[PDB]
Amino acid sequence: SGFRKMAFPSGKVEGCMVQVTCGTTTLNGLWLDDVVYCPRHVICTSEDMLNPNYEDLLIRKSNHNFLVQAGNVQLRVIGHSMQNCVLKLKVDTANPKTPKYKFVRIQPGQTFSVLACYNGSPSGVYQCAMRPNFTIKGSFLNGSCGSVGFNIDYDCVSFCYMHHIELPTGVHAGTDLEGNFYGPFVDRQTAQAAGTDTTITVNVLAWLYAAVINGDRWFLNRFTTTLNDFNLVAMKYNYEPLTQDHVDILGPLSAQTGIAVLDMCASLKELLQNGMNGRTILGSALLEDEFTPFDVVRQCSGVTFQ
Amino acid sequence: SGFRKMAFPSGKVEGCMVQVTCGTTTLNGLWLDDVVYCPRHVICTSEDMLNPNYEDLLIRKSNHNFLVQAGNVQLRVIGHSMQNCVLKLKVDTANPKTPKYKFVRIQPGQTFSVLACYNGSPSGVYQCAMRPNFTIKGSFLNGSCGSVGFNIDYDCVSFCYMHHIELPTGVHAGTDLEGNFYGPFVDRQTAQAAGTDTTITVNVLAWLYAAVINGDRWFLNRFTTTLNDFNLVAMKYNYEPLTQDHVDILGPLSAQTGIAVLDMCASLKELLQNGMNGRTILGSALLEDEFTPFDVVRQCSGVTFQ
Ligand SMILES: *C(=N)[C@H](C[C@@H]1CCNC1=O)NC(=O)[C@@H]1Cc2ccccc2CN1C(=O)[C@@H](NC(=O)C(F)(F)F)C(C)(C)C
Ligand SMILES: *C(=N)[C@H](C[C@@H]1CCNC1=O)NC(=O)[C@@H]1Cc2ccccc2CN1C(=O)[C@@H](NC(=O)C(F)(F)F)C(C)(C)C
Ligand code: NA
Ligand code: NA
Ligand code: NA
Ligand code: NA
Repeated sequence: SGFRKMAFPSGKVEGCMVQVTCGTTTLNGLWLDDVVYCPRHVICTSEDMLNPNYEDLLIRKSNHNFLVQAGNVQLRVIGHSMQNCVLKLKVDTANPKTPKYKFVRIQPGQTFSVLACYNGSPSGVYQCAMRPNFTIKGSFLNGSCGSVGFNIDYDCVSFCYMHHIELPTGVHAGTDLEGNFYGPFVDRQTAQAAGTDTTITVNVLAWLYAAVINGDRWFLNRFTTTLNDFNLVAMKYNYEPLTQDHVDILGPLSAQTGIAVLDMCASLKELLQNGMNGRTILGSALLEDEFTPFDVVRQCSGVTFQ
Repeated sequence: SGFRKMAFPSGKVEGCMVQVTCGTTTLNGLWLDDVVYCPRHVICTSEDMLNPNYEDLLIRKSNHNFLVQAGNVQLRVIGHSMQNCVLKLKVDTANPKTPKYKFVRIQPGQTFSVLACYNGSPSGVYQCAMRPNFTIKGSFLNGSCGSVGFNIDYDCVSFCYMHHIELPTGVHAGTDLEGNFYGPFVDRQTAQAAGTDTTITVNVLAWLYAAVINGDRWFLNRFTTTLNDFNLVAMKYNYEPLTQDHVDILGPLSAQTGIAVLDMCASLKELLQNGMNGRTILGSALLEDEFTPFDVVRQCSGVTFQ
């Protein structure tokens, strides 16, 4: 029993973290085989932040302008290239702790674990979702850039996020591991801001199912609803529309609990219209939307990783 | 910016986890140097659960009754002993990934990271507090016993919890790594239950300070209060009494924010009397009490571990 915001075990990623320095700027890199991945803004100077031309800044650098440290050991940079907003530093040594891994670009509403790091050293691990507005509500301080987000599947670390910037509302923006930003954000100093966000409906539904699995039914009702009629209410409360694909993904949880998806939608509708009335669900007084259907199955079934 | 329920990086503990089997019962063990620590109830049979005599059950076992597997590798048990409610299995091989470590018995109100494990394999990591009633609100399924809770300090893993039992309210009980239960719980099938719990006041105060550090002051007021008068209100809302020791521990956070501890207590009083009025603090509609003062400093300052 119990339901927690659960991160993946971080060890396979801890062994990949390094420190990268260029000029006066130090941040984190990811060391996989003989390449070190990091945000290209490490090559920026505080003077050319408004409109840096990165191709122009990088052609002026040599391999020896980059200091890469793994633990106490310096790694010698023997090659470098830019791919979108990430720099790839080829180093003389292949990481002996390189796990089986993939690079993945996730969709909004998907969750991942973040290993917050400073000066190449892990600080902590927590679970986040990619919001519909392509920000994440992380916890990141100066020096955290290059920290990565990831999922694990059996043996395989799927890296999906590298941290680059904090927006004025204090939420966070970054790239996939190929250096493409999520959302419309850029790695320059501009007036950019998080767009209006919405609640991830399919995830709230997954979490209502977790609550039932964990022996709590108080919020259920006898009604049902149509997808169309539910989406009319969703829209009204700033919830993402629920698609038939979402309904199908919620199938296994519907089946394990005996509650049809559209019946759970009716319960959610009533919760949005009436509130919780000072009651809680899985210890929360708010409707939680940073658990996916897969996250619920994983933690209510005890899937492990090898 | 940001504030998350942040666990310690789990890698140093992942490398210590093994699987222990005795009879038909399999659960997790902790492998440090040449000893494997696990719950002694692994030696129980489903018949003798109400009132097992463990000394009597254990004298009937031999080393070869215990199967210990690390990864794919079997470790041969060459000695065994019982220490309170944990079994110590001496094995032929010293764990080469043994970190620097300590065993610590924590006080209620302290937090730790839990590495949930099944069949010797880590499943996930999350943050918990030892409640005043000496339970933890974990997330644990069949097979999770032997999973450990820990803190990390620089290089040093301080193990503080090993999981043994789930109580009828779905909260969890276990031991320090020397096998002494927290609270009055026992490893037998009896009518035991969680006592009434209280809210960890010094932690709610720490988290109000985190919220201020992160740029939110809406809940502050101009008033102050006396410790005595605050504790009268605490008692009324089922909060733990605040001691002068708690006040002193909150010193660094008071100093960084410029809000005297007793002034923050006045704010907390008003929040208890008036509620939040549909507002949130650090994303929560409830007063959070599973961050310690040290947890707040750690995550608002970015301490790392080596
Ligand atoms: C990386 N170490 C750091 C992570 C930040 C610092 C505070 N919390 C975080 O998550 N990233 C930055 O400081 C980036 C780097 C950068 C590259 C190009 C142009 C400008 C910058 C400055 N950075 C910012 O995150 C700044 N925010 C923005 O520029 C904007 F809001 F996105 F527009 C700022 C946090 C104000 C320094
Ligand atoms: C360990 N693998 C398991 C962890 C449990 C299972 C479900 N969630 C958990 O956290 N521990 C047990 O099953 C223990 C073992 C045990 C030892 C001695 C006597 C009885 C037991 C049965 N266990 C329980 O946790 C049971 N609860 C209680 O006995 C009591 F509530 F504490 F009294 C029960 C969960 C009902 C199996
Ligand atoms: Na630079
Ligand atoms: Na319903
Ligand atoms: Na047994
Ligand atoms: Na005050």
